[PDB]
Amino acid sequence: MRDITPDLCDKYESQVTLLNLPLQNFGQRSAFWGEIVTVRCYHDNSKVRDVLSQNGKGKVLVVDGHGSCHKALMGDQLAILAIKNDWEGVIIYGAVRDVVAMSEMDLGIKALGTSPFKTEKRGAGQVNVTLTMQNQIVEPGDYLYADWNGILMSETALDVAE
Repeated sequence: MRDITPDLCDKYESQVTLLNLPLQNFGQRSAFWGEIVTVRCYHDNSKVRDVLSQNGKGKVLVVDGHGSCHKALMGDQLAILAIKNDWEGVIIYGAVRDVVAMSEMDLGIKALGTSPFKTEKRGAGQVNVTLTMQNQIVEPGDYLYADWNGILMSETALDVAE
């Protein structure tokens, strides 16, 4: 796959904002982009599963798990569901698990780290609310473009050469 953020910054410089988080790459797809859908939750991935069961074509799910890596918010089963529902990728401010299975999956996946522990689903969490991670705002409805070079946010959809 090819790099996409450098071309975006050079062409749409004034309309892009870097989202600066210390994330790692875990999916087979190194680049992914789309409209942002958000989830805010804490040691409970109920809403992560609810959202990923929805149609994700042209969307990127961004999950504010409060930066906690004590438990994983996404495993290989949720990644398989996101794929079946055509999600472009998922960004987890928190931990993921089953990283060897994720490396060969057709989904863009970035996350803060890993944790072999799963969460207890209790229906807690919020969907499509404004997020604040590392003092940076992330708005549902905006657009996000991510690759190994970084992540860029825009208010309107940008043309991606590819």
